[PDB]
Amino acid sequence: GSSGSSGTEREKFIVPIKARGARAILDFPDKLNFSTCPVKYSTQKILLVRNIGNKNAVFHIKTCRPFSIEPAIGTLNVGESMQLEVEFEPQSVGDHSGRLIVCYDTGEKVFVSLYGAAIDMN
Repeated sequence: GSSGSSGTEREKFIVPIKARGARAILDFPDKLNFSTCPVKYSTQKILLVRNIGNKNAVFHIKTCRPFSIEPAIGTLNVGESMQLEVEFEPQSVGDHSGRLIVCYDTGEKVFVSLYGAAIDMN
């Protein structure tokens, strides 16, 4: 009971009948698709983000190697964009997939699947 959850598929949350005031929201893709990259060598990519919310949004991403990005945290303002760098070096050859869990100041969470098929090309 206390500890032990069977497991349920994630469901896109939805706002109630009405919701006003002040809220922060960013623009993030469903997942990061990394084309055929080198296994040993490290891979990187740029992810643009434009503050869509109404007030200052504060997101804090957390990840670990081989998945690592920066700035792990930042503050975007409504009516502006930014660029986030994501570093990922698949030390092992094969298919690597993960998930970027973002943390908001208000108390929200995000899910962004990761990818980066590595090959022994070298």
